[PDB]
This record gives sequence, C-alpha cells and structure tokens, in this order.
Amino acid sequence: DISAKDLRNIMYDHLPGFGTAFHQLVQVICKLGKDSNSLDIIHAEFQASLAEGDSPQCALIQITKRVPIFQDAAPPVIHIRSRGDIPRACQKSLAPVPPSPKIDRGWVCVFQLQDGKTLGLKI
Amino acid sequence: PDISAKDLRNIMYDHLPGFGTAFHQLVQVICKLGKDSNSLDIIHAEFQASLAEGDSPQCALIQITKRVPIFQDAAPPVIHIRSRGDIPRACQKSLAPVPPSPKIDRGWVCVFQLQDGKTLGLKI
Amino acid sequence: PDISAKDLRNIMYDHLPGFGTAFHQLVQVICKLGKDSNSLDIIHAEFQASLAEGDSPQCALIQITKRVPIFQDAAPPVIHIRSRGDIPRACQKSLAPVPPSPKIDRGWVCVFQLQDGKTLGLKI
Amino acid sequence: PDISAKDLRNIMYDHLPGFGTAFHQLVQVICKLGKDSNSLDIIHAEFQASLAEGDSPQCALIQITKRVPIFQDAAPPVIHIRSRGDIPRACQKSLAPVPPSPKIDRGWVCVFQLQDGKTLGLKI
Ligand SMILES: [Cl-]
Ligand SMILES: [Cl-]
Ligand SMILES: [Cl-]
Ligand SMILES: [Cl-]
Ligand SMILES: [Cl-]
Ligand SMILES: [Cl-]
Ligand SMILES: [K+]
Ligand SMILES: [K+]
Ligand code: NA
Repeated sequence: DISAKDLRNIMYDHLPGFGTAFHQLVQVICKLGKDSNSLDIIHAEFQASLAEGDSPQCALIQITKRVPIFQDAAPPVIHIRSRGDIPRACQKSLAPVPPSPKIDRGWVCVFQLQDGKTLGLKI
Repeated sequence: PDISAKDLRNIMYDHLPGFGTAFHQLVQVICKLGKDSNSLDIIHAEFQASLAEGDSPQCALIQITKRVPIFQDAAPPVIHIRSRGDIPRACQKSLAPVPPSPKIDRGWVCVFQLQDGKTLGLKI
Repeated sequence: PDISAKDLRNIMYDHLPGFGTAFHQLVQVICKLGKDSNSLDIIHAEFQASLAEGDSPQCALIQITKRVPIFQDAAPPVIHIRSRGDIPRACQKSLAPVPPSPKIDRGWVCVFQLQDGKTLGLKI
Repeated sequence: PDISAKDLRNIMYDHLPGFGTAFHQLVQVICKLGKDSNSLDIIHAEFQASLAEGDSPQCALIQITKRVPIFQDAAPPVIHIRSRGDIPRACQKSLAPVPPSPKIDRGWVCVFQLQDGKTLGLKI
C-alpha cells in the first residue's frame, strides 16, 4: 500500500524540471486517487508504463485515460492572487477555459485570479 | 445490468413532478453517465433506498450525485442548442453563468451552449 | 441578471411566514450581497431547487449562505439604529451578544448597533 | 444487556414496512454485530432517539451504522445462497456488483454468494 505523498514523490522522481504542467497533474492525480482509494492501481499502471518504455509524462496521461476515477472528472480550480503566482514552467501552457473542462482531455487545473480571470493549464 | 438506462430514466420520471424541469435534465445526465460507467444498478439501488427512507425524489437524485463515483467532480455535459428558447420552460428560472470547471456534484446539471457562442449553466 | 434584487427579495418573501422575522432580514442580506457580487441568478436557482426538493424556505436561505461563494468568510452587515424599538418585533426574540468574528454562514444575520454604541447580533 | 438481540430485531421490524426488504436484512446485520460486540444497548438507545426525533426507521438504521463504533471499517457479511431466486423479492431491485472493500456504513448491507461463485451486493 502506497501513501499519496509517497506516490507523488515516485512520480516527481521521474519528471524533468520543477513547477511543470506535469508536476501539477501529479498533485491532481494523487488527490483524486487518495480520495477514491485508487492509489495502488495508479501506482501499478505508472510502473508498468515506465517498464513498457513510455515517458513519465505519457504514463501520467495514460492514468487519466485508464483509471476509472478520471472518467468524466473536471479539473480543480486553484485560487491565486495574480498570474505571476503560476509556476514559470506552466506559463507557456495556459489557455482560455472551455465550458466543461475534463482532466482526461488535458485540462490539468484552472487558475482563478483575484480579479476574476480564469486561465486553464493545458496539455 | 438488471436495468437499462431507458428503464431507469422512466422509473425516475415516474416520481418527478412536472415536465422539462431541472431534475428531469439531471435524470438524463445521471442515466447517461451511469450507462457509460456501468453504474446503473448501484444508482437504481440507491434511488430505491432514498425513496424508502422518505427522501423526495429530487433529494434522491442529489444523493446519487454525491454518492456514486462517476458523479464525483464530474464535468456536466454540454448541450448544443440554437437559442435560449430551446431550453424547457421549467428550467428557465434555473439558469446561471457557468463557473470555471463546473461539477455535477456541486449542482451543475449541464451546460447549454448557444449557437452564438454563449453558455448558460443549469443549476440546482 | 435574469432577476433583479427586488424581484428575488419578493419571491423569497412570498414563501416566508410572518413579517419582520430574522429570515426576512436574511433575505435582505442575501439579495444585497448577491446583487453586489453578480450572484442573483445562482442564488435564485438554488432557492428554487431547495423548494422543489421539499426544503422549508428558511432552510433554503441557510443553504444559500453555505453554498454561494460570496458568503464564504462574510461578516454580517452592521445596521445602525436609534433604540431596541427599531428592531422589528419578530426579531427581538432572536438577539444575542455578538462574538469577536461573527459570520453569516454561522447564522449571524446582521448586527444592530445602537446610538450608545451597544450591539446585538441577529442570530439563527 | 437490557435488550437481547432477538428483542431488538423485533423492535426494529415493528417499525419497518414490508417483509424481506434490504432494511430487514440490515436489522439482522446490525443485531449480529451489536450482540457480538456487546453494543445492543447503545444501538437500542440511538434507534429510540432517532424515532423520537422524527427520523424514518430506515434512516434510524443508517445512522446506527454511522455512529456505533463496531460498524467502523466493518465489511458486509457474506451470505451463501444457491441462486439469485433465493434473495427475497423486496431486495431484487437493490443488487449491484461488489466493489473491493465494501463497507456497511457506505450502504453495502450484505454480499450474497451464489453456488456458481458469482457475488451480488445488497446496496442502499
Ligand atoms: Cl442501457
Ligand atoms: Cl439492460
Ligand atoms: Cl415524464
Ligand atoms: Cl466560482
Ligand atoms: Cl418589518
Ligand atoms: Cl459560502
Ligand atoms: K525534476
Ligand atoms: K412489515
Ligand atoms: Na468522478
């Protein structure tokens, strides 16, 4: 049995850089995974994807397409003060938020700014 | 499943007052995502139990969206319509601006997308 | 919005018993904050859904304070009055000493402040 | 205790509609765990208070599963049966696939295991 913190660190162990769209997706996947008691199936698929030769980014996308809790799941909204509060490595990954964003379509999270503006983090 | 999506819809419609209400829309959303996630039997069982406990059928539908995993943080479907007049009369006092990332278990039943591009959230 | 602050107030008043009660004051608090935050349609839709679900209108108003974002961390408005007599009769039995950081979503509807400086919180 | 398992079962059945419902099965489940954990008196006291408060007897039973310690992390008992036809008629619309780690306090009342090895969960 793996904890949410331990699984997040395993995933971070593989990812290049820091504050990337993929780091955020790790946090999203571990939160929904913990809350749905899906951490072990997530862990097992992540390990098999890597063994099969997938990039760790692609292992994470495969989890969102395959693990039942991500079926139809919408991204969380993260309240922040201003756009400068979004990690640098996320700054070229932001796009207008559609009506009904889904994580398994690549909408990782939505930033909502203090002025009301929303910016969708997109892969 | 012991129960088809069509038969479950009809059972739920059997208890709901009126026609074209926000709760009729929610029945349709529930049966669709229930069919697609192979959840129809659990949804039907919970609906029956809520009624036996004395819940209104409206309350029974809300409980499904809180308790069945496919509805947890679920993106509501987008329904393409020509104009605001295409939304059923009984849903017309339930429309609101769509927030970022609406969730069905937060009362966002569906999003109507107008031809001109505008959206209206159906809210309970 | 699809509904004005006045019209929404009147719809809520249509379902409340009595006159000058703590819940009538809450309707005023909700419609003011809703107007100022462009939330009247969401508030209206939630009130309609609560009534359809079989909730009392009083519970419907409490639910709005718990679910509509503008009420999160919201302090009760201060209403400046001349004497205890300026408080509507049906509210006189709902007054309590005001704690350090009162919140609407914890049932502190408003705070009456007398000319002498004394304060009484309207509590549900 | 003040009350035997049989007498408690009979008190609960006194208040339940019908025969062979999912809530009758839940009574049996509650009385067996209560007897084995010496919890019958706390279960009786709570059932009585829920009825006094105006709760349906079905809600009263659900609250016991949420409040009484023995039901925490408690899995539904497995009931061996020959075929689906041996499940009482009033439970036939409450059957669903069994998840890993089902919990009584999440509404999995029991699990029926058929002769051919298939399993069906009784759900509220
Ligand atoms: Cl079907
Ligand atoms: Cl079928
Ligand atoms: Cl109908
Ligand atoms: Cl919002
Ligand atoms: Cl008055
Ligand atoms: Cl709130
Ligand atoms: K790194
Ligand atoms: K009976
Ligand atoms: Na979900």
